[PDB]
Amino acid sequence: NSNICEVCNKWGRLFCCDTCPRSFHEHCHIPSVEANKNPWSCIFCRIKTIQERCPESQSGHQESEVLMRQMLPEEQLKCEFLLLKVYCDSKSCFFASEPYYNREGSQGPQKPMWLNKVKTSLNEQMYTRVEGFVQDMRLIFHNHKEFYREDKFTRLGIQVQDIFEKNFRNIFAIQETS
Ligand SMILES: [Zn+2]
Ligand SMILES: [Zn+2]
Ligand SMILES: [Zn+2]
Repeated sequence: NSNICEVCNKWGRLFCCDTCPRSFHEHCHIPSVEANKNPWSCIFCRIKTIQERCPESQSGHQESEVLMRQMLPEEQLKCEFLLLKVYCDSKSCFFASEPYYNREGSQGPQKPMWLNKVKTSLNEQMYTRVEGFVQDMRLIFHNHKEFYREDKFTRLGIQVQDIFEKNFRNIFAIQETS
């Protein structure tokens, strides 16, 4: 197995996947690495199994259909994986914890949002449809763009939203378009 966390790229107290060479900090994996379970398979491996069991699941889908899906176990897992893919980028640090807003010429957002809040909401089964998770994720970046205005720091929101959207299209097999 790897000797660094797949998510944050640091060593430490690492749990190793039994079916692939990846490794994880306990709270870097989503869901948090399970207490017992021998063998243990990571979220990457669990996602690959869903695909392998239903090869047709990779055919193109419309985003509007995907958003309306109820959060049954497979969709829960897909949203956990998509969240984890965002944490895998180091620029997610800016969006992880609760923000505050005190900048001359700007007013904070009406509905603040951050990655650790989405993580808690998934763990608590607070989303009933994919749409609830996707709307909170996109709100993170939209709040950032609106608040930072013409500051070049706005670009961080565009960057991490692009990681989110590429992974969304991949994980939920969104129909490719020009
Ligand atoms: Zn880690
Ligand atoms: Zn694995
Ligand atoms: Zn099938």
